[PDB]
This record gives sequence, structure tokens and C-alpha cells, in this order.
Amino acid sequence: PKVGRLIYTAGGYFRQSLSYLEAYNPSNGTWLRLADLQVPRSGLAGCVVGGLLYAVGGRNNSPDGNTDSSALDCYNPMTNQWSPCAPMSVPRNRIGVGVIDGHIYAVGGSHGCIHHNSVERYEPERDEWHLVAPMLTRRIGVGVAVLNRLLYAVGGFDGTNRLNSAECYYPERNEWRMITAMNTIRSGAGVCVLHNCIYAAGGYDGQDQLNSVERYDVETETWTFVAPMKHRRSALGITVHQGRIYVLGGYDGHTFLDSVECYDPDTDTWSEVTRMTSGRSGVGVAVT
Repeated sequence: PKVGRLIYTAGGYFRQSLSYLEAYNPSNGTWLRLADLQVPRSGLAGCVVGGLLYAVGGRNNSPDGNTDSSALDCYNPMTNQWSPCAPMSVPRNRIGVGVIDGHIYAVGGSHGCIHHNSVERYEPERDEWHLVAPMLTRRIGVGVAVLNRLLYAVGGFDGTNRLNSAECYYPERNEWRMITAMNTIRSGAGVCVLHNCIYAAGGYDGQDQLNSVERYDVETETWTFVAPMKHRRSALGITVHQGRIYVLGGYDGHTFLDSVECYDPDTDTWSEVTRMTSGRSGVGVAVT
């Protein structure tokens, strides 16, 4: 059933890091502006656990300085209030996040010139972070998605090399394994899960921003290209709403995009469905 869930976009960057929280209703094409983040945030990730939206990591970059964030903040859509949570062990700009068993996993990202391979897990019930096994590769501008209680970390930049590699985290055994590499080097891609596939959309290959999109089928263990987006974009937001992928904003090599495109896997087609109220990159996005 369609029950009225919305796409939330938190933070982002346009001329400086932003504090916006806005919700898009794909059913009627409307945008609603919600309570601002207390502190502006770009390069963060969003997720939802237990009906709450979490904004994880990122950076505040403006004429008042450039500082990476270890923050975790929680937004309750029922109260339209943000609440601070326990911070992570380290700041993580251009972080990846995924949720397994009601816990938030934060992977990679950067703190100054440090490119993390470390990974930590947040338990909402105890408002506590705990370090788990590190990735095999340092990854900033990494994308993450979860399928059947496995977490995939895809692409990024290791401090020297921009990556086509990907790896999978097995939470019960607390270990990582490299999986098949992508066709394309991508940092700052949008990574999500839809059906049995992990998608990597857009990103930066070291030369250009990308409009290509590829997906990893966890059964056949292959990466296959699907239809490209209309707009090249890196530092895009991505999420899944009612069985379709939505990509929000990003940087195309010239402009900070307000474009939102929607992918239907049944027709293998992208369409532009709306525009954000202002163009931005580096947003955190989730659905509830």
C-alpha cells in the first residue's frame, strides 16, 4: 500500500554547507520545509531507524571554516524536532552509512587528510557507538547499501587511488571481503539497493562527473550497466521510494543541480520528476 512516506533531504552544499531539511512527496510533487539542522552539514549521510531520521557525519565548509563532523543527530518527523545523539569516534566527511538489525553502521570518510578504513556501529537503545572490523580499503566518497543483513561499501578514494573496488561486511562474523570490482572508477557515487542488486549511480572517475549507472546482482555476482541518468552528477543523494530509485542534486562539473531523477527498473528508464527548491550537492537522504 502507498501510505504517504516522504523523501527527506538533509543538509548539502551550495556556496557553503547548508542546514535545510525538506521533504518531497512523490505522490503530489510537493516539497515541505522542515526544522533546520542546528549546524550546517554537507557530505553527510542519512538513514532511518525506528521511524527517526539520522544525519551522520559530513562537514561544515563555509567562510567560517572547513571542519569535518563526527556528529549524529536525530530528527523525529512526528515532532519536527532534531535531537543530538552520541558522536562517533572520529569525524567522517563523505561517509557511507547502512542499517543492519536496528543499528547504524558508519564507514570510511575523511578527517582532514586521514582517509578512514574504520567502521563503527551505533545502537539507538543505548545511544552508544562501538568500533567493529575495519574495511580492507580506505574509502572516502564511499557509498553503502544493505541487502539481507550484508553491508556493501562501494567505490570512493583511498587517499591516492580512486576506486572501482567494492567490499562486503558480514556482521555476525565481523569481517569484510572484497567482491567483484565495478566497471567504472567512482568516488561520490550514489549507492542503494533495489531488489537483488546494489546500484552505483554517477560519481567522479578522476576525469569527469558521470551519468552512467551500474548494478551488482548479488546472485550472479556481476556488475552490469543500466540506463544512464540525464545529468552527470557526483555527490548526489540517492534513495528508494515505493520501488523506484530517486537521485537528488549533485555536482555536474559546472552546476550544483536541483534536478531529481527517478529510475524505474521495469522500463530501465530515468525521468526528471521534480526540482529541489535550490540546487545542492552532498546531501543526506532517506525515506520514512
